Amino acid sequence: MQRIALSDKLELSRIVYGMWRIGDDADTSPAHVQAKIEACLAQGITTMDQADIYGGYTAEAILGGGLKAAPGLRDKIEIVTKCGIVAPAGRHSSARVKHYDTTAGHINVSVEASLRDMGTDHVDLLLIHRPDPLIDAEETGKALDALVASGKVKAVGVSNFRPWDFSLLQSAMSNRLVTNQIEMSLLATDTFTNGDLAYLQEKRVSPMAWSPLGGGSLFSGGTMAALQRIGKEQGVDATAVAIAWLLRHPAKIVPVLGTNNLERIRTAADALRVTMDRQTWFELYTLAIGKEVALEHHH
Amino acid sequence: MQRIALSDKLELSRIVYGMWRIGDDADTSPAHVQAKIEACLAQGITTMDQADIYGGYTAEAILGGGLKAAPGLRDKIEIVTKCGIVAPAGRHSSARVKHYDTTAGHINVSVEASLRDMGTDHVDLLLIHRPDPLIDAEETGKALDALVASGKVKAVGVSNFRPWDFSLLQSAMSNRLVTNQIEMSLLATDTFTNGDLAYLQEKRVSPMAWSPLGGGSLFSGGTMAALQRIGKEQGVDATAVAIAWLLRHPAKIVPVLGTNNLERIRTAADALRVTMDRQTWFELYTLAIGKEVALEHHH
Amino acid sequence: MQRIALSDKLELSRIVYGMWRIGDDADTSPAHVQAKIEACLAQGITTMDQADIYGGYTAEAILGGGLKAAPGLRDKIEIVTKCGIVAPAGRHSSARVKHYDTTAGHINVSVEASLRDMGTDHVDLLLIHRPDPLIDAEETGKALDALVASGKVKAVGVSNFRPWDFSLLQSAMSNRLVTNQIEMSLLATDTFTNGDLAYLQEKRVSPMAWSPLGGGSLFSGGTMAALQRIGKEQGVDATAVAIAWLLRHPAKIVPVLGTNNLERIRTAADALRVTMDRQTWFELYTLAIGKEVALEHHH
Repeated sequence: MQRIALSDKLELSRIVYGMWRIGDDADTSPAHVQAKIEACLAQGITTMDQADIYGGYTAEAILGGGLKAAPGLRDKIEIVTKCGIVAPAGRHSSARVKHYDTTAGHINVSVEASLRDMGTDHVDLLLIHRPDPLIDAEETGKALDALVASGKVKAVGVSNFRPWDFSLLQSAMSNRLVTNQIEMSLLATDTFTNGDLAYLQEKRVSPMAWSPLGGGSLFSGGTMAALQRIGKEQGVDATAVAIAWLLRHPAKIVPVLGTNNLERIRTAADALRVTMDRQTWFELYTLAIGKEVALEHHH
Repeated sequence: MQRIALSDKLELSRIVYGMWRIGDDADTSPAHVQAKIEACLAQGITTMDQADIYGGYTAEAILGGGLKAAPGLRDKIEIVTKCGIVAPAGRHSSARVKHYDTTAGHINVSVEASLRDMGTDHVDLLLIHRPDPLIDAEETGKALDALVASGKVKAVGVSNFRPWDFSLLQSAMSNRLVTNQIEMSLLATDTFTNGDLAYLQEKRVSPMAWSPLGGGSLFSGGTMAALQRIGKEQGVDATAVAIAWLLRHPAKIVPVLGTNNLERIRTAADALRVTMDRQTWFELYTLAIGKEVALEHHH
Repeated sequence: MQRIALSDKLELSRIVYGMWRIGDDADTSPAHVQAKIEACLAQGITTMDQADIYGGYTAEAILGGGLKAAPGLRDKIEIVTKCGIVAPAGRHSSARVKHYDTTAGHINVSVEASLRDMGTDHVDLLLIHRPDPLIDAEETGKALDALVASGKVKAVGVSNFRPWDFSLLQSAMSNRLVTNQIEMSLLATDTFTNGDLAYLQEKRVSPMAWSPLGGGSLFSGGTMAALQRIGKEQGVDATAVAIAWLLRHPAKIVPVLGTNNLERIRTAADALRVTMDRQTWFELYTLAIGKEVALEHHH
């Protein structure tokens, strides 16, 4: 599969496999985890997306069971992980309330646990998982810079940051943030006009798109009819067209697909087969927003 | 009429004549087009505002009929035109959907058609007509820079851009964008407090105000009574006061007036006769917003 | 009381005494004004917050009655004052409408009146009281710079500015704006996520928080029960906990407390006795917003 360079130091697969449901599968054995990773690799999807909090702080260890039992498998993938969200589950069950923690001490503890749980000495990309209204940017930026200098983390980014959050944390760091993982799909189009995507495009930062299929709501009329029509014109399913709509954007959006289904992994690359011309991009955008683009103001 | 320098390379009349309705007139003859331009020139209004899309891609050619039959008339005016909006009309009737196109190829084709249609070798100002959610800023900025270097376009700006759109496109260009054509009037006051006008004021960019009379809704109670009162105090009509309210702002707003009526052209300059002191500016602003300005927070 | 350096030139008390109600007290005698200032000084609160408009342009003169009758008292305090709001009261009663005035002439007249009314040759901090939709930033910034160079004003800031207002005025000034006085409390939490506080945090500018108790609405269920519980755990009242919630933020927020009650002045410093850990900060923030913080987007 085509590669995307987020920076001179980090290259992903153009589509990323989200592992947030890996702990929900009835099968969490090393063998089934390896099978899922091997199905991705068969399609050239090498990038796995994790977070400390997934599975109530167990999804990384479940991935680790796979990796620790298959020597050589970690060298074939990039691992994205995240920290900053503290819910009273698993190892954080002492917690009195759901909160964010962007402190140097917490980031280091979470990274040490990610490395322990997945059986590796480095993660390819670490994201601050949510913007913290209590962030000390100086402290957080120093911790993130030291994690890169150490080699434990190849690159750093953020998730769900607004442009002003991104700007504040980048002002406190020597290393450049290489991504912002944000909701983007035909059902979530605000970032295209509200400044979120423009900011990233001006900074030459690729976003990672979460819920790129619209979070299950798109498949459950006019939008779906057009996705199915284009798919049938190009020999792919409506799912591939909804991902290709993201891939078409010149901001170089990196979709994160989160299925436990080996047959949807088998077809995930079909999005790269879609030719999405400018007019088709607008047809889908207009059906999704439910109204025509603004025409001449003088009318 | 008083001149306004948008830059060292482009100077307009302080009021601009919008030609978006020129094709709606029952009379589209060269003679009637010349009459309208000559009525503007009689009031010192030298700047004409066009767009490729006006008249379903025919308004420029209708202006051209006037200019081509009156040698010397083009040298007396500045021409603003715009591109980026593609509706299925006239030469774009093959189009499947209403969309934006900011590609180098489309901008060049639209500019070549503007020059052909108006019978000139240059336009004074070219605007991207709407912010394109699919913009490639690098590509668009290269096309706009080459159009300036070529002499085909004296200066470039945008229309309906948010500050983040303006910032993204300017980051990709060597030439400075000299304006943003946005809605501003007593019925459209959001830009005064929402950051749109502050951004332009910090960049020392004059906006062009579209629908400066409120788009026909202002004339169709308290606001109109005050405009009529001030006009009767200063020997002008309520229309001149509504334009002078824009002219008073220190951001150096350039109103675009869009009438086919020779008698409203004859009086358009009366706005420059209005003395609009700070208190009068606030009286009108407060009547328009329908509530007092925020006073001391401690109360 | 702990000091806060807004800059190399200006240091306040970490809590500020707002004098906006000083004219509402039945007692406005010099003796009662001195008593209030002496109650603050007894708690290490040295910073007094004024504005030209307070008391309909009489509150400064009422403070002055106190200061002029107590030689040496002005040297013990810092004075913050503000201008820019013109209401038809007192010396501005000729005014036809409520408006803003950020002109050099008005700022100078207001500062000269603040110095005359309080009987001093300098103010520690001058704020533009409200963002003016008619601001000429070049003119206002020149007036503010000259006021600092003159020694009449030790430092300048703003009040109720949005980030774009702050950015515009700072672009026109040589001196750095040292604060933005904005609404911040458990009932006013928008600035924590909407970019207002992030902007100030990136610029290393401390905000001053007005209505830090929520403007009387907080004391008049779940939020109050938690403030009372934490206070009873730490030997202080719920008021001290609501102020400590602001003091905990790493942006170094400076609360402005506006009581005429000598017994609430006597206890105002109790906020500095509160230990507010990250989880407690989130518990209060969550009770105030009325919903959990956003958890993992993948769920």
